[PDB]
Amino acid sequence: ARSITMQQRIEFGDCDPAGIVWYPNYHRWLDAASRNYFIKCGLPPWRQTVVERGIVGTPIVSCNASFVCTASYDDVLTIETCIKEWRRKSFVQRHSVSRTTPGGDVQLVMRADEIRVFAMNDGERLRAIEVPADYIELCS
Amino acid sequence: ARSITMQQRIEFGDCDPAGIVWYPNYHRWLDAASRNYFIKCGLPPWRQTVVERGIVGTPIVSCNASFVCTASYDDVLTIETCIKEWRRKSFVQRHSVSRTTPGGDVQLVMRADEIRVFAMNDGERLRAIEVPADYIELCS
Amino acid sequence: ARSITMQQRIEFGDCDPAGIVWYPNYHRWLDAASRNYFIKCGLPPWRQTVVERGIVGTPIVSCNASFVCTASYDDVLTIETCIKEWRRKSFVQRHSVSRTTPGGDVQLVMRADEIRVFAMNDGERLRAIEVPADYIELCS
Amino acid sequence: ARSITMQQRIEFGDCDPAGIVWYPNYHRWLDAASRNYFIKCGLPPWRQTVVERGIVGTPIVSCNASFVCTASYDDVLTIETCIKEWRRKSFVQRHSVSRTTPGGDVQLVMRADEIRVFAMNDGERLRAIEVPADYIELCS
Ligand SMILES: CC(C)(COP(=O)(O)OP(=O)(O)OC[C@H]1O[C@@H](n2cnc3c(N)ncnc32)[C@H](O)[C@@H]1OP(=O)(O)O)[C@@H](O)C(=O)NCCC(=O)NCCSCC(=O)c1ccc(O)cc1
Ligand SMILES: CC(C)(COP(=O)(O)OP(=O)(O)OC[C@H]1O[C@@H](n2cnc3c(N)ncnc32)[C@H](O)[C@@H]1OP(=O)(O)O)[C@@H](O)C(=O)NCCC(=O)NCCSCC(=O)c1ccc(O)cc1
Ligand SMILES: CC(C)(COP(=O)(O)OP(=O)(O)OC[C@H]1O[C@@H](n2cnc3c(N)ncnc32)[C@H](O)[C@@H]1OP(=O)(O)O)[C@@H](O)C(=O)NCCC(=O)NCCSCC(=O)c1ccc(O)cc1
Ligand SMILES: CC(C)(COP(=O)(O)OP(=O)(O)OC[C@H]1O[C@@H](n2cnc3c(N)ncnc32)[C@H](O)[C@@H]1OP(=O)(O)O)[C@@H](O)C(=O)NCCC(=O)NCCSCC(=O)c1ccc(O)cc1
Repeated sequence: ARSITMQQRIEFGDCDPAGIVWYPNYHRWLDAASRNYFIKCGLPPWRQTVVERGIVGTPIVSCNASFVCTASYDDVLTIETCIKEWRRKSFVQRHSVSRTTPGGDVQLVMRADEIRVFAMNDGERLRAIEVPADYIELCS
Repeated sequence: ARSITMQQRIEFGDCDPAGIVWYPNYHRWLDAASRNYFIKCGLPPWRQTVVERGIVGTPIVSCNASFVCTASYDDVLTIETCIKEWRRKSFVQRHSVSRTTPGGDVQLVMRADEIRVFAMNDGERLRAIEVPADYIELCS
Repeated sequence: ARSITMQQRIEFGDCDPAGIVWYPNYHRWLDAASRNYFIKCGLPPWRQTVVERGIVGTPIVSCNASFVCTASYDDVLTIETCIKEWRRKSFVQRHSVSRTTPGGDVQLVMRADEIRVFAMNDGERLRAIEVPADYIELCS
Repeated sequence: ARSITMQQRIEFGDCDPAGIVWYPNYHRWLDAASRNYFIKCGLPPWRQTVVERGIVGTPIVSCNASFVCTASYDDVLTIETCIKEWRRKSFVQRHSVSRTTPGGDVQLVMRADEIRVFAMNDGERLRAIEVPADYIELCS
C-alpha cells in the first residue's frame, strides 16, 4: 500500500531516567506520522475540513504496539506509515519505526497498528463517520 | 488480583484542538499508574533498586489499548491497575480508566493491557530479567 | 492577595536522563495551577465561557522564571498561585513551587511570574480583552 | 555571536483546545535548540561527557520569555540560538523563534533568554561548574 515516510530526531527531554525514549513519546510521533500521511496524501488540514465538512480529524479507537529495541537522544528515527485496511467507519493505520546502525544496518525499533476513524464533533459528542470515498481515493 | 487505584485530573493542556484528551496523555497516565502500583505494593523506587540490584524499572515491550469514550479537561479519571499474569521475564499489567457521570454512573473511558519486564542497563544495553520472586510476593 | 494552592506529584516520565524534573514539565504544572486558580475562584470552564462571551482562556504573553533547587519523581510539589497585579488587558500571575524535606522543612523549588491576558479567538486571530470586571471580583 | 539555526514543525498534538501551540511545547523546543547549539558547536553528547568529565548537561536556572504571536500545527518554526554572555559558572543562551508568512515575511513568534550552567551530579546533588574553557572555545 501507499507508504509515507518521515524522520524524527530524539531529544534529551524525550528520554527518561533510564536514558532511553520514554514510551509515550513514540505515540506522540505516531500521531504526527498519522496526520503527516494524510497531509502528504493531499487531504486538507483538519482546521479546514472541520469548516467544510465537519471533520475534526481521525481520533484513535484502538492500538496494538510492540517495542523491539531501545532508542535514545540523537538517534534519528525513520517512520513508515501506510493504511493496512479500509473497513467501514474505521481504518487500520500501520507504522514501522526504525533506526540505523552506523553499519548501514536498519534496526526495527517499534511498530504499531492503530485503528482510527474520521470523525465529527456534534456539539460535545464525538461521532465516527463512514470513511469518505474521496479520502480513500487520495490515499490510494 | 491485587488492584491499585489512582486518580488523575485532566488538564486543559492535555487536550487537543478537538477539545478532548490527546491520546499520548493516556499513556503518560498509564505509565504513572504502572509505577504507582509497584510503589503501593511496597517495592522501593527505581533510584534505589538500581543501586541495590541493578533494576532500572519496568520498560514496556508490548501494549494493547482501546479507547471507548472521550474525556476532557476537568474530568477526573479513575485508573484501576492489576497484574493480569506473571510469565517468566514478563508480566501483563492491566489498566482500566473510567470517569463518572454526575449520574453516579461509572463510564469506561479506556483500557490497556501492557506487557512489561523488570530490566537492567548493562552499560548501554537494556536487558530483561526473570521476574524477581520477592517482587511477585509484594504484589500478591 | 488571594492565593490558591495545589499539589503535584512528580512522575518517573517527568524526569530526564539526569534524573530530575525536565523543565518544560514545570510549565505544564504552572499552566494547570493558573487555570486551577480561576476555577477555584469561581470562573466557569473555558468551554463554557467561549460560548457565553467568547473567552477562550488566558494565553501567556510573558514569563519570568527561576529554578532554585531540583526535584525528582515521588517528590510532592506544592504550588501557591496568586494574582500579583491587575493591569488593563493583562495580569501578573505568580506561582511559588515548593517541596518538603522529611525535616518538615519547606524548600523553594522554583518560581514564576506569568503575564497573561483574557482572550478571544476572532476567527483565527487571538485578541486580548480588558480584564473582565466580574472576573476581578471573583478572584478578589 | 555564533548562531545556530534549527527548524521545528508544529504538530496537531502540540496545540491546545484554543487551536494554537500550548506554551510548554515552546520550552521543549527551546531545550532541543539549546542542546542542538552545543552539538553543532562540537561538544560531545552528554552521555559521553558524563563518563569523561562528569558533565551531565546544562540545566536551566532562570528564564525570561515573551510570546509575540501565535502559531499552530503545520507552521514551520525557525529557531535561532546563540550565547549572549559567558559569566562565570553560568551563561545566557538566547533563542529567537520565527515563522514565515506566505508573503516571504518573517514574523517573530516568541523569544527567550535562558540562563543555564554546566553541571555535574555529585550523587543526588546537582552542582554547577565554572564554564569549561574548552567549551567556550568550541562555541566561539
Ligand atoms: C470514536 C467513537 C465516538 C466512535 O463511536 P461511534 O460513532 O459510536 O461509532 P462506532 O462504534 O460504530 O465506531 C466506528 C468504528 O470504529 C471501530 N472501533 C471502535 N472501537 C474499536 C476497537 N476497540 N477495536 C476495533 N475497532 C473499533 C468500530 O468497529 C467501527 O468500525 P467499522 O466497523 O465501521 O469499520 C467512540 O469510539 C469513542 O469516542 N472512542 C473514544 C475516542 C477517544 O477518545 N480516543 C482517544 C483520544 S482521541 C484525541 C486524539 O488524540 C486525536 C489525535 C488525532 C486526531 O486527528 C484526532 C484526535
Ligand atoms: C526489553 C528488552 C531488552 C527485552 O529483551 P531481552 O533481554 O532480550 O529478553 P526477552 O526477549 O526474552 O524478553 C523478555 C520477555 O519479554 C517478552 N516480550 C518481548 N517482546 C514482547 C512482545 N512484543 N509481546 C509479548 N511479550 C514480549 C518476551 O517474550 C519475554 O517474556 P517471557 O516469556 O520471559 O515471560 C527488549 O525487548 C527491548 O529492548 N525492547 C524495547 C524496550 C523499549 O525501548 N520500550 C519503550 C521505551 S521503555 C522506557 C520507558 O518508557 C519506561 C517506563 C517505565 C519504566 O519503569 C522504565 C522505562
Ligand atoms: C495575546 C495577544 C494576541 C495580545 O495582543 P493584542 O490583542 O494585540 O493586545 P495587546 O498587545 O494590547 O496586549 C494585551 C496586554 O498584554 C500585555 N503584554 C503583551 N506582551 C507583553 C510582554 N511581552 N510583556 C508584558 N506585557 C505584555 C500588553 O502590554 C497589554 O497589557 P495591558 O497594558 O493592557 O495591561 C498577542 O500578544 C499574542 O498573540 N501573543 C502570543 C500568545 C501566544 O501564542 N502565547 C503562547 C501560547 S498560548 C496557548 C496556551 O498555552 C494557553 C494556555 C492557557 C490558556 O487558558 C490559553 C492558552
Ligand atoms: C543548578 C544549581 C545546582 C546551581 O547551584 P550551585 O552549584 O550552588 O552554584 P551557583 O549558585 O553558584 O549557581 C551557578 C551560577 O548560576 C547562576 N544562577 C543561579 N540561579 C540564577 C538565577 N535565578 N538568575 C541568574 N543566574 C542564576 C549563579 O549566579 C551562578 O552564575 P555565575 O555568577 O557563576 O556566572 C542550583 O541552582 C539548582 O539546583 N537550580 C535548580 C536546577 C533545576 O532543577 N532546573 C530545572 C530542571 S533542569 C533539568 C532539565 O530540564 C535539563 C535540560 C537540559 C540539560 O542539558 C540538563 C537538564
